[PDB]
Amino acid sequence: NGGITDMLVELANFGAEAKKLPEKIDEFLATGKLRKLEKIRRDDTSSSINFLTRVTGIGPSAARKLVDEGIKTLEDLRKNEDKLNHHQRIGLKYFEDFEKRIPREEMLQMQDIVLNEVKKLDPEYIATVCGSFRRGAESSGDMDVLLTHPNFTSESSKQPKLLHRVVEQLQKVRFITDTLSKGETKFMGVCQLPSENEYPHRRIDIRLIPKDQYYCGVLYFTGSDIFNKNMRAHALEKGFTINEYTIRPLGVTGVAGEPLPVDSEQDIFDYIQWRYREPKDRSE
Ligand SMILES: Nc1ncnc2c1ncn2[C@H]1C[C@H](O)[C@@H](COP(=O)(O)OP(=O)(O)OP(=O)(O)O)O1
Repeated sequence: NGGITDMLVELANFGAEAKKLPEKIDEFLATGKLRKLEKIRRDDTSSSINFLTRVTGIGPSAARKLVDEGIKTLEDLRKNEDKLNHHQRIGLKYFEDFEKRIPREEMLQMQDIVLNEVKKLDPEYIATVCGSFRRGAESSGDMDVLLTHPNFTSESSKQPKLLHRVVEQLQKVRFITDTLSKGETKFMGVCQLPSENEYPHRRIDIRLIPKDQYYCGVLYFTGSDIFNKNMRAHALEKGFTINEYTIRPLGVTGVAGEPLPVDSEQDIFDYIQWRYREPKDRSE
């Protein structure tokens, strides 16, 4: 029966009473589940792994041994402080708040303060929060401001202090509450707007780019993927390759190139002829 064909599909996942012995019931159709397999229970230990990654900083290597450190839960780690760095220390301490998307109300808010801070700093800067909020969206998960200055480019490749100047600052103001890393061309960290009678902290990463590699790197973080995936294409279609870093005329056999200069966003869109496909509509 259709009836006996189903418990069937359930076992494999997991003469008549002979191929049988070759246990079962309506017990398969019913479901044991995770418990039924309890292999599956060891499989859920894979729920350790990915859950464990959920914690900040910890990447492939990290959790695996950590969990391996007999460990697997919120609280394992909570005890297991010693077992990680300043990074991951945080993305635990916060992590929870970490799984709660912001409100573009606040965005604009920091959106302000950020660019508001820089502006206090110098005029030659230019910053821009990008990623999602840009696209219009009601909900991000990480701030992401992109900076640059004329006194800097892909040629100098040496000006940490620059990017450094503002990080210091955003902290000054008590905004950037903590800090994951730091390494000249990149900052990633934890902010938080201001009070008076408290909001959760949000992941930000300040980047910087030569005032040249700027733009391309710009289009790229506004994504999406697919979006930046549908585009790499067409340009290539029309024979052009692009990357996080830049626009390049192709080649005879694939390998070939050279960076065209790049004033604004729309200049590339010019390159592979397409319409200035505004952010909002930048989904695919
Ligand atoms: N820790 C992470 N590891 C890998 N990919 C991540 C991680 N966090 C986010 N992503 C990727 C996959 C998510 O679907 C996407 C969204 O990240 P998020 O920081 O939230 O950006 P975003 O919220 O503005 O967009 P969305 O979340 O929609 O994808 O980014």
